[PDB]
Amino acid sequence: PAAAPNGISLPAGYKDWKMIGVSSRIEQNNLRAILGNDIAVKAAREGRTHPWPDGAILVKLSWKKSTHELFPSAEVPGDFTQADFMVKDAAKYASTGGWGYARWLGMEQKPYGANADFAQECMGCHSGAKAADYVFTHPAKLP
Amino acid sequence: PAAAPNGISLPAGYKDWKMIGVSSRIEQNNLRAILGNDIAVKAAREGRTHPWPDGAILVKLSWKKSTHELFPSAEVPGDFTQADFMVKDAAKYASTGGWGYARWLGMEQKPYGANADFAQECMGCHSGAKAADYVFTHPAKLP
Ligand code: HEC
Ligand code: HEC
Repeated sequence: PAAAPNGISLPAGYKDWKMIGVSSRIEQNNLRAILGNDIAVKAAREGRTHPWPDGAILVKLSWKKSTHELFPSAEVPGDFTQADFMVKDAAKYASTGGWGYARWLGMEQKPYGANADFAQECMGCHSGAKAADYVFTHPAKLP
Repeated sequence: PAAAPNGISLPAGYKDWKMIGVSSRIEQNNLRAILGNDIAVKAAREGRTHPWPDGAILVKLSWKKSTHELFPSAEVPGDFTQADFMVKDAAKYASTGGWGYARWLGMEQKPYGANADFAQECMGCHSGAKAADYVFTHPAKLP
């Protein structure tokens, strides 16, 4: 796939990354999985998030909600909508809270954003999570 | 952790397994992640699910739904409730449709079931998916 408008390349093999958590957004009618590279997953599990370490990459994968034919009360993934990424580099991405933001749309992997300044949209909401280093997700608890 | 009543041991390192899908069960008020070992993940991605191959292991992880303090419309994991497993061995588990079923409850990982016949409960529902080799989950679509 083409790079994002700010120059960020799509991380190869993100579909093999370990699970950090899951979510459902009522207003978007979607289901989401949150995965990370090994630096991200080690930080998540030890609570090294004030701040997240350089080299951590988070991905969020979104699907439209659909219902299971044999069990209609189970909400399950339908069409794939987007892959959203945050790349930690405190020096390189100082103007956007130390994070490099990027999104690719659909099974076609089309890069999102009108121009190289697109990540200001992402900051509009993610600045609300400034006390948690711009990340909303609380890693899911496991034994 | 202690073994299940049918003698199945808790699969070690399941939290490091690759993602097959996600779900939300309305009547249970939860969120779930579906992971698998590398035998199951190969079979899922290649469509080799008639039947699933011997050695495939599927896990479902469940959390109570909670809402994000900074974004109330985001439904997110709360307390960890259970880990559910299905281990494919067509010969060994021929009496339960070719799958070895087991559940461990909570952060303490307490084995579920009154006695060695507990998996007949699981079969009561999972026999509804008998045409799909007793598995409801459709692997989530990714590029
Ligand atoms: C989840 C997200 C993630 C995971 C990291 C995190 O902060 O939890 C990424 C990589 C990402 N987003 Fe953002 N996003 C928002 C909220 C509330 C959540 C948590 C709940 C859930 O699982 O859905 C997010 C909020 C918003 C938002 C407010 C309307 C906007 C405009 C955005 N996000 C925008 C972006 C991006 C701009 C292209 C981008 C690359 C994001 N998010 C990455
Ligand atoms: C999901 C499940 C999985 C993953 C494999 C699959 O079939 O998709 C495992 C390892 C497992 N269960 Fe079962 N379960 C049910 C349904 C509808 C789904 C798909 C939707 C979702 O993601 O939630 C399941 C249904 C039922 C059910 C009907 C009320 C019962 C009684 C059970 N499941 C019982 C069990 C087990 C008995 C202890 C067990 C080990 C299960 N499920 C494993």
